[PDB]
Amino acid sequence: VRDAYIAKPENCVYHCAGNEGCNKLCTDNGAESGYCQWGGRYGNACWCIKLPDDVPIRVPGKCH
Repeated sequence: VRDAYIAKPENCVYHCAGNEGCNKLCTDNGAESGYCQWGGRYGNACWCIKLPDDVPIRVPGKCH
């Protein structure tokens, strides 16, 4: 498991403006919880806690 920004294809974070949406997005994908991280390195985006190793995460680079 890992704490990181969950990504959708291809290497794209989920923009957010509220913790609830991230919490639901993260837990729907196996994480224990999530919240919206403001002003991070990938903008305001969903951060998941204990996201499974098999769920993609945002890595350095662009979203495409």
